[PDB]
Amino acid sequence: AVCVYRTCDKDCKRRGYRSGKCINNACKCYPY
Repeated sequence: AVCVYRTCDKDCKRRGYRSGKCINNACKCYPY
């Protein structure tokens, strides 16, 4: 499988963070 922006974004959003981004094969979260 590969890094899913929508899955990582939704998860991150519901993980107590503002949103997440997948770049360079690495999904970095972003809190409020």
